[PDB]
Amino acid sequence: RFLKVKNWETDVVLTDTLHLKSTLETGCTEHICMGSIMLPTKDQLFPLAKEFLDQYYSSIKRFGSKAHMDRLEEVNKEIESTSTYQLKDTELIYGAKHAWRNASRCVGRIQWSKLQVFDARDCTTAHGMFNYICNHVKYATNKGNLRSAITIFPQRTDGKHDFRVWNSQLIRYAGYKQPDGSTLGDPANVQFTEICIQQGWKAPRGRFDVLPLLLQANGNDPELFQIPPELVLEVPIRHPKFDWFKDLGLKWYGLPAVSNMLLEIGGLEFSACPFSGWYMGTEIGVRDYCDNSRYNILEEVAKKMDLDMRKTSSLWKDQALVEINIAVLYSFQSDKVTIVDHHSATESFIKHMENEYRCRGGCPADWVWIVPPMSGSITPVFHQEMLNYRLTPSFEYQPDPWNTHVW
Amino acid sequence: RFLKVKNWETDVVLTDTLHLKSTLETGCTEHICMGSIMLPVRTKDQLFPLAKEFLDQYYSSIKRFGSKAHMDRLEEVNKEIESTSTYQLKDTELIYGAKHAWRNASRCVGRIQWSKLQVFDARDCTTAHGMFNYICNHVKYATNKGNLRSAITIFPQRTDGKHDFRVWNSQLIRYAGYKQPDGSTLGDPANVQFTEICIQQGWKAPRGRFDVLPLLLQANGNDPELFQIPPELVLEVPIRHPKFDWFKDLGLKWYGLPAVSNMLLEIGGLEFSACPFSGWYMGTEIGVRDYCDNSRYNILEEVAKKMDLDMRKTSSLWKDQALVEINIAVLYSFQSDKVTIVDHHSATESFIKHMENEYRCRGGCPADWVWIVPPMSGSITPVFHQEMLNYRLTPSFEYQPDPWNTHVWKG
Ligand code: HEM
Ligand code: HEM
Ligand SMILES: C[C@H](O)[C@H](O)[C@H]1CNc2nc(N)[nH]c(=O)c2N1
Ligand SMILES: C[C@H](O)[C@H](O)[C@H]1CNc2nc(N)[nH]c(=O)c2N1
Ligand SMILES: CCSCC(=N)NCCC[C@H](N)C(=O)O
Ligand SMILES: CCSCC(=N)NCCC[C@H](N)C(=O)O
Ligand SMILES: [Zn+2]
Repeated sequence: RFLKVKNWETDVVLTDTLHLKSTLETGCTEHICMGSIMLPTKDQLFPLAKEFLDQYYSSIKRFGSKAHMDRLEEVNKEIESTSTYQLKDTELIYGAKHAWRNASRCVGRIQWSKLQVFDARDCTTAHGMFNYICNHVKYATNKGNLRSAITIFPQRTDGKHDFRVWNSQLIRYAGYKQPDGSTLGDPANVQFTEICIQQGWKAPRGRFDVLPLLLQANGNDPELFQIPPELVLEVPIRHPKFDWFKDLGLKWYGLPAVSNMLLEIGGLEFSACPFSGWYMGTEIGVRDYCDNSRYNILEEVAKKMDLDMRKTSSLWKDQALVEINIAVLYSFQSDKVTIVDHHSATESFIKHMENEYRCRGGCPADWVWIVPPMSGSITPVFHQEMLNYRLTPSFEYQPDPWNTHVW
Repeated sequence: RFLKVKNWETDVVLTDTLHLKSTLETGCTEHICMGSIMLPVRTKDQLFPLAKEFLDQYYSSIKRFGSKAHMDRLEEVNKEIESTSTYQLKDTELIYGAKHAWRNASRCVGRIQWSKLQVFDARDCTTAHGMFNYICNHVKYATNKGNLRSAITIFPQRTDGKHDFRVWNSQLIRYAGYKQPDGSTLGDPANVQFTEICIQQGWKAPRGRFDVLPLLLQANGNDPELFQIPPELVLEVPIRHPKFDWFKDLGLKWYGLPAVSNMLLEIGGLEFSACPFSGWYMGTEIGVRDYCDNSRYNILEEVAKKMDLDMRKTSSLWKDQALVEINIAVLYSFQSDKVTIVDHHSATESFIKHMENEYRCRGGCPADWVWIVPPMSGSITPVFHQEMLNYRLTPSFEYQPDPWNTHVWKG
């Protein structure tokens, strides 16, 4: 019931008590560990509300005050009468910051308290959502000096009136099946590109087409909008020594903005809540460029470097991988777009972990996601034991809406 | 209950039923995952079920379940347990059991080979000098002049827990570590404690960077005794790089035979607390961890210096660049001297084939993702993209406390 985590590089031992406030379920049992699996009424709502308000008032040091008791009463009345309730601005801001604080898969949480929250609960239409999103994008991009942000659309009501951003990120490249048999662009986005085209998008059928937004307001059919091109900051990829690297024609976008998740605060569900930070280099260089199922560029880069590809043991994949990641970091830095390398990011998160153990008594962390997808053991997180558990407020996955939406 | 695991690169979905046969617990609950935690005297009453369970598995494996020979062996073990409170494995059951502990080892990426294990039965051993002889034979057989062969040597099982056989070394061959008065370490810092014990026991330490430790051996619960492995039996590889001629002047070498000697083998309820086993290396074990961990030989700085990398900013990825070159050097060196080694691409690809085959033939393959994925270049290996289920099957290899913490000294 009191848990120890050891760092095997420093022998530093931390005690976790925070997990005893864990609410949701991990997917594991005492017989089976599922730690590597990607996706493991009025009655229910009031304990959820109480639980959240109790943590809020405790956080502002007014636990058990008349203002605490009165708000609990007020929310209680509002649920009994309206079957839902409304968060105050202060509660909304706190809930969002804490959903990020609690995000066990995010290595960037040292920044959690600096989140800029945009309250879009007054939004009613898809055009309104489009306006709010462009403002988020411009505010967060900030001409390269990226700032964390979240934009929060109206909460779920009866689930017939859901706000959804159909895109998985605000900014992504299209993917196209070809006559050829191969795939043009980002293969991760093929099906959603199909949803766009069949809703009316004119696709330019290129390698790096920024997808249009597909926005659903109040449970209505979603609508298309193109993000103003001038708000989509992109970086051409060059290498500081390989002059030929630019010839690959590679680019990426500056703003990582996950848009398909659901924010749960005090039992309330915010199904459209796009949020954004800034990239750790490996995300693009290792995953987006090198996954066999993504742009899968390792072979081409290796060929240009004139490496011996005859045998896996020459570590040619590994050599090319490093150089690709050097090029990503270099290119963002040259153009002054915020980016973090995996050494600096993991080092930060270790400091965040210690802070959180000292000030909060724990920090839920999914080791499988936190350890970078290259050079794992030369980053300190590799040697850090982590406990994974589910605290609320939280960001949760949710079904893709085209599987659900009734047209 | 069927459990599905998905590969996110290939969209292959597999179905696990094997997990239903799981007995032991993981450390995880519905409320907490401890998947990254390194480490999360029996009764007659508890012994016969474990015996029975194991022998039902044995007799099923050989297609003789419910045979007269199966029933007779149950009755005989039952009677032996009641009369003597323990029981002896037949040779065949011991072989089968040891193979299966390997097969069930969820942190082992080398399991495609599980069926080819050479088992040396050392249950007639009575003394530390006897153990030493068994261990030299194992090292020489397994080395095979660089063409490595998997092997396990099995010493007598636990009885009352007061007469345990133990190998006090953590591997049969490992380098000494010496803490210096200035706080620096010479040699391998992982082995400082065990080295200090060896010196206290009377080993004359050469005190260099790569001194092969003496075997420290406990038989039948007695105080352990020191033995030097004959040097001619210790195959080592000097490390050089195919393109960088200064690489050899770092003075690096490593030993070719990895042989874990500190784990406990459980078969049918019985505890074999000395069962050293050995295979061959995957290159990253040496080039990533043994060489580049901060708490091990820690050579990354010195290497990147010699490479003239830009070291002022981590964002040049100098560490990642040096790491690759060291790993190329390790693999090149072993291959040039014809010592068995496997690269991390080749090993993980093999494991993925092994895992699929295991699902089809056995209904599962317990695997620990945290351990299986290599400590460099994770996502360009297919295992990174493979969902896995971790659970504990018997027979199994288990951790056990270090013997110097529990041993009752006789003097
Ligand atoms: C500010 C700089 C930030 C950095 C450097 C960062 C870093 C990362 C990284 C590397 C991942 C892994 C993503 C992947 O592998 O696909 C991740 C995941 C995640 N992050 Fe952050 N993050 C930042 C900001 C934020 C913000 C502002 C939020 C929420 C307000 C957030 C919440 C999450 C969540 C929920 C995940 C898991 C998403 C999923 O499961 O796909 N992050 N983060
Ligand atoms: C045939 C060649 C083999 C290869 C390539 C191989 C590969 C590996 C690797 C890379 C590890 C991780 C080691 C670490 O990080 O310290 C490991 C662990 C392990 N292997 Fe294998 N292995 C082989 C043979 C065997 C054999 C013969 C056995 C037993 C009969 C075995 C049982 C285990 C066990 C129990 C572990 C976990 C050790 C621990 O928890 O410290 N392996 N293996
Ligand atoms: C099967 C496995 O869980 C899957 O490949 C995970 C592993 N770790 C990850 N880690 C991060 N940060 N992002 C990912 O998409 C993944 N994928
Ligand atoms: C805390 C963490 O589990 C620890 O560093 C693990 C991670 N994965 C590992 N994987 C292997 N193969 N070997 C190890 O020693 C470790 N160390
Ligand atoms: C937006 C909250 S977390 C910020 C981040 N750094 N990454 C998010 C995911 C981006 C994805 N892995 C990609 O490579 O596009
Ligand atoms: C002996 C059974 S598993 C064989 C193996 N390939 N590795 C064992 C551990 C070796 C350790 N990592 C080292 O670097 O010495
Ligand atoms: Zn688990």
